[PDB]
Amino acid sequence: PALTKSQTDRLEVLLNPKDEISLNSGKPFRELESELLSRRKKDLQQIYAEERENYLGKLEREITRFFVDRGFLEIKSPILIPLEYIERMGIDNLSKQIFRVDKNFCLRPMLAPNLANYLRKLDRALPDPIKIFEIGPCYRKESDGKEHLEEFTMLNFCQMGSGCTRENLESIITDFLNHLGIDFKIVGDSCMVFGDTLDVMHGDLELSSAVVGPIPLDREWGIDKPWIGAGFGLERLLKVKHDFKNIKRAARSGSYYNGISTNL
Amino acid sequence: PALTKSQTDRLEVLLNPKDEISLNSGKPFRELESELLSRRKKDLQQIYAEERENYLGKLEREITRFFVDRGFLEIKSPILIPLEYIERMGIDNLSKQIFRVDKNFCLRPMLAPNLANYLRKLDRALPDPIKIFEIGPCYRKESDGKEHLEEFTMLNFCQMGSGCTRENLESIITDFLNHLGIDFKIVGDSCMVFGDTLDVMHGDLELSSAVVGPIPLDREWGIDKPWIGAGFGLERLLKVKHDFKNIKRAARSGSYYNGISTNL
Ligand SMILES: Nc1ncnc2c1ncn2[C@@H]1O[C@H](COP(=O)(O)OP(=O)(O)OP(=O)(O)O)[C@@H](O)[C@H]1O
Ligand SMILES: Nc1ncnc2c1ncn2[C@@H]1O[C@H](COP(=O)(O)OP(=O)(O)OP(=O)(O)O)[C@@H](O)[C@H]1O
Ligand SMILES: Nc1ccc(COC(=O)NCCCC[C@H](N)C(=O)O)cn1
Ligand SMILES: Nc1ccc(COC(=O)NCCCC[C@H](N)C(=O)O)cn1
Ligand SMILES: [K+]
Ligand SMILES: [K+]
Ligand SMILES: [K+]
Ligand SMILES: [K+]
Ligand SMILES: [K+]
Ligand SMILES: [K+]
Ligand SMILES: [Mg+2]
Ligand SMILES: [Mg+2]
Ligand SMILES: [Mg+2]
Ligand SMILES: [Mg+2]
Ligand SMILES: [Mg+2]
Ligand SMILES: [Mg+2]
Repeated sequence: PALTKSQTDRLEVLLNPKDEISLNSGKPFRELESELLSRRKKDLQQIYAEERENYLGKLEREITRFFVDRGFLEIKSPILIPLEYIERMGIDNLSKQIFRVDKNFCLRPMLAPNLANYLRKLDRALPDPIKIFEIGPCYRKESDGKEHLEEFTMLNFCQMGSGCTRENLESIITDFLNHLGIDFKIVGDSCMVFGDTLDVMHGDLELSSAVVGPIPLDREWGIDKPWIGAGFGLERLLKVKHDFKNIKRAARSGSYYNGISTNL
Repeated sequence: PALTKSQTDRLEVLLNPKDEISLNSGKPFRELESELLSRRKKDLQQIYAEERENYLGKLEREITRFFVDRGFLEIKSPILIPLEYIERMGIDNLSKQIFRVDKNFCLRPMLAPNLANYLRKLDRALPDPIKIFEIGPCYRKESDGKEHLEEFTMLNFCQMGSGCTRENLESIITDFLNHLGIDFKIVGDSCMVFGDTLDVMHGDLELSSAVVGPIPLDREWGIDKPWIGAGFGLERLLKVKHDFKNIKRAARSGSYYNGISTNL
């Protein structure tokens, strides 16, 4: 017998990349569902008995240790930010992707504006070079795709002062992704906010956009020294590490725990 | 000479609890400001040279290790949640404290609704008892006070099944606060959502509200077993640990780093 779209969708929810199960071999839906339910219950029971850490939380902690140990200050800045930061970043009325809150606020779509404010302020107190990073939630309205979430998690690290060359930026990216065990290439791209970017690609998947300053936008943020920085999506890193078909498996969710369906 | 309100406000920004400086001793504002600026620059330089971890991030990691090691599963759930969860939690049209997003969403004011969904779903797969926790941002519109932030960080841990007694709840709270070195007492209180609470107090400062289920609200969330849980504000824990006068010192902010003014 043949499987309906609803039946295939249910089996796909329960299927994991490590499995080797053909959904349309002729085995009835009831037995495919029962087999996958048993595998997923066993997987969740093993996590509960032996590990207990959330993939997104554990990755944030691993990344934090990497950057702290390399001399970058750990930042935790507001998620709810002034709407004025949007226009000030050069997001001309992308601007359609912004989640507005009340009338003067929004959910941050990126970490860069708050990190620019920290670079400017810390430059008055700390020795050259200034090295900082932040990991946390960012928000964009997106067309539902396999690589986009509306609520995702960004890492942005950046440096201002000496050492702010393309070669040093590439070297940090290389050390970071070598630490995570992720192969990549660098390709040029461009964006409306920062201009030319160095995009870090794993196949066709964009892991990061990186920027070598100065850029004209600097003046609007009081930045007046060379700088480099890069933004990475943590859910995309997890998608690569675990071979997930859809980025939803990696997201903050009530529907998946460490890539395992919670509808069991 | 006498200090103006603006001058006193500036010195208070730069003052830290460890300092022993009288603002109205007769010393001129210029010298008090210069002394405090030097102390704060030295403090920030020491953090940058030797530690580099953000207080809120470090506390979240310490708390995460405590609960993971005691058998609780680490959850990371959505911050942007359906507005329908508000009415379903019994927040009758407090409801005025909700940050609305678009027309059907809001910023979560607490972690409990997402954790209730996880308890229900995990009970179908995991052995008794189910023990989970989450740490992350929550949002409430508040009257500007010394103990309230509009963007704050909650820990909520909870357990469902066996062991869900008042004595076990108090024992977990005691072990947790003993681990952090924070003295407390338990006092009864009540709230409109959960009914009677056990409030964990440090002096007059409410560190937590805790609940022993079942409660009538359970039916609306599909919860049908005994449960216990408690919610704690991380910024309030930091305020106690570091003797901050105002909770702003502990918050996500561009204005303070580990309680040190960034306006230097
Ligand atoms: N909606 C999203 N969901 C998940 N990750 C995202 C999303 N948007 C951006 N990212 C991640 O954040 C990084 C930096 O943000 P950036 O502004 O460069 O994204 P982007 O160029 O718009 O990405 P894309 O072209 O895939 O939409 C991206 O390289 C990606 O890893
Ligand atoms: N606006 C806020 N800013 C900082 N922490 C908060 C805030 N609201 C709640 N908390 C923290 O979260 C815990 C659990 O939330 P709960 O709903 O019990 O707060 P609450 O009873 O409204 O607190 P309060 O009476 O001080 O307003 C509180 O005990 C407190 O530690
Ligand atoms: N003027 C300044 C100065 C310094 C910074 C520090 O921030 C950075 O390192 N940016 C790096 C690119 C991240 C990609 C981004 N998420 C985007 O939407 O393309 C910001 N602005
Ligand atoms: N029906 C159910 C069942 C289980 C849970 C799990 O969540 C909890 O442990 N709550 C503990 C109290 C936290 C205080 C809260 N921030 C407030 O606003 O008073 C929730 N609901
Ligand atoms: K598979
Ligand atoms: K998606
Ligand atoms: K999400
Ligand atoms: K003082
Ligand atoms: K406040
Ligand atoms: K804040
Ligand atoms: Mg995009
Ligand atoms: Mg792109
Ligand atoms: Mg990009
Ligand atoms: Mg309150
Ligand atoms: Mg209260
Ligand atoms: Mg309370």
